[PDB]
Amino acid sequence: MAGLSTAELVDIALEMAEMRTLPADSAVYVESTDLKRVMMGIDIGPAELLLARQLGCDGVIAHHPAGGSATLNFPEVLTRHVELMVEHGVPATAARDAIQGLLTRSLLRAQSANHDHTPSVARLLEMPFLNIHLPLDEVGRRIMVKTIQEAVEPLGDEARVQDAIDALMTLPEFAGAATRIMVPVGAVDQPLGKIAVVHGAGTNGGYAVARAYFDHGVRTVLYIHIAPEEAERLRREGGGNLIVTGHIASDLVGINRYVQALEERGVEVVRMSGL
Amino acid sequence: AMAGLSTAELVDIALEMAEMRTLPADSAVYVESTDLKRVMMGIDIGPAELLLARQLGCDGVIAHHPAGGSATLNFPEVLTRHVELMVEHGVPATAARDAIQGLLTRSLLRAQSANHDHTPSVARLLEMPFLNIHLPLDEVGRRIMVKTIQEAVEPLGDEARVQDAIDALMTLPEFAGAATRIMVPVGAVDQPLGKIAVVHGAGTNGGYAVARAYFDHGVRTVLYIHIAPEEAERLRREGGGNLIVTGHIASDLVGINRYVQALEERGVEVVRMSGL
Amino acid sequence: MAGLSTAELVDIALEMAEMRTLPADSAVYVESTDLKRVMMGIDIGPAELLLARQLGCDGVIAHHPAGGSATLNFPEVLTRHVELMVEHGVPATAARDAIQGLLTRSLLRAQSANHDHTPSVARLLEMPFLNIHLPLDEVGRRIMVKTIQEAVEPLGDEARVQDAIDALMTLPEFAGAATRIMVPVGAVDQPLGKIAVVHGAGTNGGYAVARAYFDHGVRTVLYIHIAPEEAERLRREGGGNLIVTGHIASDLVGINRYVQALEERGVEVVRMSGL
Ligand SMILES: [Cl-]
Ligand SMILES: [Cl-]
Ligand SMILES: [Cl-]
Repeated sequence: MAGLSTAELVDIALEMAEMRTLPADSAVYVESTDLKRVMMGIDIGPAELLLARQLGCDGVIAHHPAGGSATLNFPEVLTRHVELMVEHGVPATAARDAIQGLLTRSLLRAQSANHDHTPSVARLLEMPFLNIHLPLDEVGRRIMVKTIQEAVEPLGDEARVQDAIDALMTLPEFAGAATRIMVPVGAVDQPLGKIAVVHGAGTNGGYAVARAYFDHGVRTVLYIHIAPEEAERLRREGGGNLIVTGHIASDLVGINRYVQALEERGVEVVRMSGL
Repeated sequence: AMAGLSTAELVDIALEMAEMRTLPADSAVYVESTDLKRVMMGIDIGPAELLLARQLGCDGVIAHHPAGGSATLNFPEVLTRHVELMVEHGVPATAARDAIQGLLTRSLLRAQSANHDHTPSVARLLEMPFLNIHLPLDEVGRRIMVKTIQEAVEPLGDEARVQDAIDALMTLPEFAGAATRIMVPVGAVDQPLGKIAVVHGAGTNGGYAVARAYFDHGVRTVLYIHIAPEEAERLRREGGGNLIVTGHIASDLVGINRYVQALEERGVEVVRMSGL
Repeated sequence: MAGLSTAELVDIALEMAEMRTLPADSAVYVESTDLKRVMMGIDIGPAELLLARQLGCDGVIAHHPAGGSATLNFPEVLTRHVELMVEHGVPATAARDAIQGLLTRSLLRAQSANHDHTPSVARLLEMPFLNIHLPLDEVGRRIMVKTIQEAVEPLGDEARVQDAIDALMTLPEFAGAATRIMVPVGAVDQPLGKIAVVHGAGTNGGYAVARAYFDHGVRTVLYIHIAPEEAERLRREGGGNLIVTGHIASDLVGINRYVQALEERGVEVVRMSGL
């Protein structure tokens, strides 16, 4: 089996996410036409690129934006929070107002980054390099939604926060994780009501997105991570439940589907940085 | 000429020096070994430092700061030491638990969100023996600093000032030789010292809530190795006590340098970097 | 030609900046008398030093403090904020008060750093290494001031924020940047009034310094970067316009003039970490 191109490594991820084009938080920094053995990690910086070269890897795949147009255009993906809220019955105006804080600060952080820092190291090393973020989190989102829905839907109004956690614990990524699923707002024994799986929108929606879901009929919100001071502000105010599943464990759901699709295409994947 | 040390032996030297009976949760062996003769030790060790250790031909790496794995995961279990330290200076066990509750809740949330296997995955791919020793060495440094201050300020009684504690600490080579200086961000050097609590070896500094628990239960002077600048400003605005901030690296070196000398006596060569 | 010493690499920067002593945010970590091929980047840590060795570079130059006396003594350059405020008509006592919190917080952060971390790696690698920060930022500050003033002085009271931005967009660093110039406080259609280009004072002045300019006859303040929460706190109070030019594009104004002078002396500069 011939090695894959970076264009093919992107296509495999878009096919499974059902996306027609690479989203703004993902980029090819260094192209290649023949990758047989790649190193894949969630967080890749210059030290990990030097590591891949010492291991003799053909190229590197990262999950998190590593710079370039992925770090620069990252705030373009945030509008996906609006789609998820509207999907769950939050009014479009309420949903758009809720992300305005996160968007304003994400644009300022994007302008401030040293975008060419990790790509310049990849170019100097001649190391094929790309990050795939939103397509893999979208895959993860879909699995997590289907897993919870199939378990909580026959329960109806009897479903509790514990039942969505039990459903997520049927996934090997959560079952085998070193981390635990937490409930920083609300409790395990509280009614579930409607659940919103908020993942695959770039970053968690923090306080303001969870508040807008709680105020518009969605009692339980699920994030993969939350800022501690944002968890505390929501917890003291109450009005709903927050499930926080765990950054790495949650990312590995869509990432493991991808690694499997690469291996079937005959690419060897060297797992590291959380894989 | 002596045989190399195992990673188990490096842990046991630190626990014995610290007078501990169990390995604290903020210290872990990521990649084991039975024979280490030349090691690189640094306060902060990440993937770049492991790559360096391979370039230098080092047998193993000793970090001070948690580098992931169970050290980063279970770091919040060490924070209960802040309770025991507060209780020793007269804070009731419930008021001490109340004061650490916020740092404990946020630390649990921070421990869950880390990429625990990042630096350990690098050490395994490099097949580089690697471990971190945090709380045991901080506990060694805490006792040295308590004894130095107490031996200097106790004969002084009520005449002892904040300055007398600082002069005592300046007789330690880590502080006498430090590039940084000991600071007093709350209170002043000319204030009465009263009772002092050395709040080192409990994982991280206590911040605002812990310093306030000590100030409210008859401990006029609190000592940290570091403080968040916003936590210092909140304490300074309220007043009613002195805070001594000794300097992160220089304070970590008090316990670390005793450990390094014990390894060198067991014939282990230590390559010093990242603050050592 | 012939290779340059670390002392001559520093002198070229101080001559350009029209300075007579070395700013405390700039230091030579590992000396040398003969550097013919150097690597230069805005951010240089241990991984970048390992890269320089793989590429066979003679030395490394950083922009940002990389430890040692540069990180330790960085707060000393913040007095430059007071000199710029006083030069734009801000009363000396108000200028001194405006920088007090940033100074107090910078002294605490300086005491907390692992100063010998990156310098210890440079020494173990025997890699000549230095950082040049304030001198290059001062060259960039002067170029930006001259560019803006030439464009807006003929407009007088009719000059707008847009006119200062249009002037900056004649510089190749801003015209070619991946980032855009932003106006987080006020707007491009607002009167410019007096402008203060606040660059070359170590770091931006945040809320407290921009408030002091606004309250003392300087309607427009320019920073290369601002903390997002600081921009939001300034925006809620209004008072004037804030132009935020972009960290890397602005740092490159002084850095490109410096590189040009090294190349004229025959030194090869390997650009990376933003250059
Ligand atoms: Cl997140
Ligand atoms: Cl600390
Ligand atoms: Cl800045």
